[PDB]
Amino acid sequence: NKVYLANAFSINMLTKFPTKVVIDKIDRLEFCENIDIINSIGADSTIQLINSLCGTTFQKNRVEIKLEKEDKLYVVQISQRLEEGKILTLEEILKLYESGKVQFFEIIV
Amino acid sequence: NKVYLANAFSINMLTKFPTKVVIDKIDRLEFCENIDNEDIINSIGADSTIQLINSLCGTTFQKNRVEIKLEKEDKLYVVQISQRLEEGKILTLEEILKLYESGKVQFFEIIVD
RNA sequence: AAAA
Repeated sequence: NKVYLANAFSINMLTKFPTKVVIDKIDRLEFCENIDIINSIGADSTIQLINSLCGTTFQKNRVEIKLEKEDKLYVVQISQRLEEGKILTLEEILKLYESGKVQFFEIIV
Repeated sequence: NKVYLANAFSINMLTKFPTKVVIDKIDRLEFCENIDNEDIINSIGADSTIQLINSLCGTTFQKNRVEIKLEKEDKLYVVQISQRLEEGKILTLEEILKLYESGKVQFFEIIVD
C-alpha cells in the first residue's frame, strides 16, 4: 500500500475503470502529520507552502503517479478555479491560504 | 439530478465530505452521444478543447470557464488529457488534435455519491 | 479545474 502527495487529484492517476474514490477533507495538522510518502507536487510555490506549514523538506517532483486499489493520496488543493494556465507564485498561494482557499484532503482508491 | 461537462475532475467540484465518486471510462461515441443533449451544463474552460469536442461530436459549445459544484446523484462527463503536461500548459488546437489522434485524449463518466 |  502506497501513499502519495499531490497538488490536485486527476483522473489520470487511475489505472482501472470503473473505480470508486472516497474523498475526505482534513485539517492542516492532520495533513502535516500524515505527510511528515511519494511526492508528486509539481509547482514550486506549493512545495514552499507545505514545507513552511509542515516543517517538511519536499522538493518539486512533477511526475505522473498511478494509483492502485487501496493506495492513499493526500492533496493540497486550491478551492477556486484559476485563470487558464495559472502558475501561482508564493505570494499568491499564501494569500489564498490566508483566505481559506487552500484546503487539504485525503483520498482512498 | 444535473449533468455536467468538464475538462477535468477536481476535488473543488465537491461540496460535502466525506464523499465518494465513481469514475468510468467511455469512448468517443458514448461521450458525444451523452453530451449532445440540451440539459448538460458546460464548464469546459479552454478554447481548443471546445473546438475539439465540437468537431468530434457536431456540438456547438462555447468556452465557459466556470466553477461547478456537484451534489449527490449529479453526473459529470469529462474530456481530458491522459498525460501530465508542463506547468501552465494551455494546448492549442493543433496540439490537442495530435494528442487525440495518439490516444491521449480520453473520456470519462463520473457519478457523485 | 485538461495533474492546483
